[PDB]
Amino acid sequence: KETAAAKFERQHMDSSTSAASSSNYCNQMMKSRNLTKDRCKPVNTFVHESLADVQAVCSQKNVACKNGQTNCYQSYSTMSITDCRETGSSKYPNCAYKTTQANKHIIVACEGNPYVPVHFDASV
Repeated sequence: KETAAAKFERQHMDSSTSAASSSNYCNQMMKSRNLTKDRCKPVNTFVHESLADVQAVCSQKNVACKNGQTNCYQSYSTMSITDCRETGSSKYPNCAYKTTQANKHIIVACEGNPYVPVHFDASV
């Protein structure tokens, strides 16, 4: 029922803040966006740019995806992101995350008609 595009929006878009809210940000967002349901998702990135800006990346620099597919695109501009990485002390269901804020180029996989982000591949 949830499209691939909607799932990318749920897992990776947070336009509501310019940067990471706090040291707390990942613990809160990873649960609220339902990334801690069946396991602790080990690593996840949120993008603090408009949806339009992130969708636009599908028309930007074509690059190889990490899995070898060709449908990945790197932003020409840096973007505000937050990396969430599970701690070594993290035990499901109390999933614990290190929140790291950065400004980096993002790489997304795009699919569909219309052609939209469906997977967050990397930042660089």
